[PDB]
Amino acid sequence: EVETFAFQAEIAQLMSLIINTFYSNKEIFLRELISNSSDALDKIRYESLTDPSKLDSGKELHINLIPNKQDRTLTIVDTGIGMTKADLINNLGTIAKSGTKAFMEALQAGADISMIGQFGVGFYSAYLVAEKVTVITKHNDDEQYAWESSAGGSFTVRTDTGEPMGRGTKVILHLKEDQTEYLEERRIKEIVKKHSQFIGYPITLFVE
Amino acid sequence: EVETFAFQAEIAQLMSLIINTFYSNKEIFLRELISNSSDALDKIRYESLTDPSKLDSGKELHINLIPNKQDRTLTIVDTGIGMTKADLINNLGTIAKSGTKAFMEALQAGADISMIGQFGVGFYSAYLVAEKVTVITKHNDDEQYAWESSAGGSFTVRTDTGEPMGRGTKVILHLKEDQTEYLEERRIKEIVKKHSQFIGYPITLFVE
Ligand SMILES: CCCc1nc2ccccc2c2nc(N)nn12
Ligand SMILES: CCCc1nc2ccccc2c2nc(N)nn12
Repeated sequence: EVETFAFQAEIAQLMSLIINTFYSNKEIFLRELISNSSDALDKIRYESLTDPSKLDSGKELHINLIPNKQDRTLTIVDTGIGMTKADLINNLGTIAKSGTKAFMEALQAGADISMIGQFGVGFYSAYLVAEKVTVITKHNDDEQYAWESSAGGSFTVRTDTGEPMGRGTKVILHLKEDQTEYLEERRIKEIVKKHSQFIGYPITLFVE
Repeated sequence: EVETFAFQAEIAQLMSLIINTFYSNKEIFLRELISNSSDALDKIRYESLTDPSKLDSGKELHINLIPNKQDRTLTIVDTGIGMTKADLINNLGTIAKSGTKAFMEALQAGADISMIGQFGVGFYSAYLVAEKVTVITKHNDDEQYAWESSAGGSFTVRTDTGEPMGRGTKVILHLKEDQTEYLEERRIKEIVKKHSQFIGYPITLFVE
């Protein structure tokens, strides 16, 4: 059973801005997603200090970047804390509401799209390069979910009956036709070195 | 009753590096503490979405910067999530252990002290300007604590029987004799504008 939801108006407006604005420095999407993964990993690590059973879903704390030319996807995988159904449907959108407003105000004040991460909505920079984003996530004490959106004001959530992940988040970027450079090893390696050099977790770039 | 603890060796080593290294761009301490406050405020806001009773200790989410020439202090106050006794004594030091190692490696690799925030140990940049740091903190379901350190490898924690805060953290910087510029309105305002322009909470700079 697939449920369809409308984004909050402000989020839909943000996504359209991201999709519509002429902005060539698209590569910043990768720094934002890795930064989200790092935050998610910081969260599970912190929580495991007071409750060590939280690592029973997996002890290794890392980030994998997986390009697939056959499927035209770049997947960012982490073993961070994961997201609950409420995160996916309600909670994150509520945080995203005030961030969006500030960001859209800052852009009019002369800021640029690369600063999106300072407003807590960097996940949406995925839409710089992806026609569709699929997010597979698994939080302790909740089921595994698949969230999906090709923008246009709506997203879906289903209970994921695919392959179990243990704990964490996979962001699958279905790349736009003209954005397949982000499937190239040299290109990803360049970007990670330029913007994500000091992340406190191993980042493995998979090869094809 | 005041308890005295030793920092972990790596943290003590970090503090000595911060205190000893010739480094003129000391003003970055303020961006790091405001960033910590913003993170703490993000935390309480997020948690209150699933448990609204968490805001019974105070709904207003903000940052105050309070200079006091008489006491030679600059205080950074937030109404974020606050810290537990275990945070103060154990948990934060455990996170700080891996961050320190990476940071001290990056510095040898050619990085500079301003990048300290990317390694999760930015709190310690307080020692660029402060001879002593006093932290008053109050987390829901725990008592109010005072943490204190003038470095030298040890810190203290006591149950705080001073004035109740409701919920959040006050970082009181007892400034070094030659660092009283950070008590000046123009100077603080300049620094906040330069480095903390897009924080998602009101930051009130108090006057004297
Ligand atoms: C968890 C932080 C990254 C993240 N992941 C998502 C996944 C699905 C839907 C929305 C989001 C989402 N909204 C915001 N503001 N951040 N965010
Ligand atoms: C809560 C994040 C800021 C913070 N506050 C403290 C207060 C007292 C002792 C240690 C810390 C501390 N250690 C680290 N790594 N961050 N941190």
